[PDB]
Amino acid sequence: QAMEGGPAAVHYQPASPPRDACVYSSCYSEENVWKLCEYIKNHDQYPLEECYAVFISNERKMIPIWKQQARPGDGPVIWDYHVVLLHVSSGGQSFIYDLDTVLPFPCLFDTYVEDAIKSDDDIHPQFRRKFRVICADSYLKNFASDRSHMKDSSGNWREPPPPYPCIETGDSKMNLNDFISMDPKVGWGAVYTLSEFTHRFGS
Repeated sequence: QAMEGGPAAVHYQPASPPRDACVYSSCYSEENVWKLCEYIKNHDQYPLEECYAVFISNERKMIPIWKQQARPGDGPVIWDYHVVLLHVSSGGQSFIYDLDTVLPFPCLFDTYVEDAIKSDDDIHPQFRRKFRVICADSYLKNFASDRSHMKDSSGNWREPPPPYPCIETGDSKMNLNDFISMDPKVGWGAVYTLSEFTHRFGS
């Protein structure tokens, strides 16, 4: 026997609609997460400041993520980058919202790290994950994408675009690379190693 602990956790009500009810485009997770933040903002359930956009990437833009819908099986999807929503409930328990995961939506933080992320120790160094964590309030206010990264030299779509106009701010129409970058001298929020990330938000 072992005590694994979270009263606020046990009766947790999701901040999102059911998985099938959410706005979703494959290979546009940065926008998928943005739309989850917009929903949470417009609904008066949770404060936006309890929520974070999490960009997962590295120097070489090759990060393995397990339990992905794209490749349903044992082995991982290798992304250039991936974005999920992290909700730290007032009690201090963390939940992951990943529309691309075969894990539950939402999923307990420790469970998502355990099955989807795993440890960076036994992983070839060039594949190791870094995490950029941005306040959902900050993400909604500052993120902009013209989707120019998703169209080839001929100007054709690599993947079909989301069915709504490009997200832009007063300040910029495209700053995606400042979120994809795991250079802490660049962009918004904080850049964390795997251990820093799991320690800060983990049970």
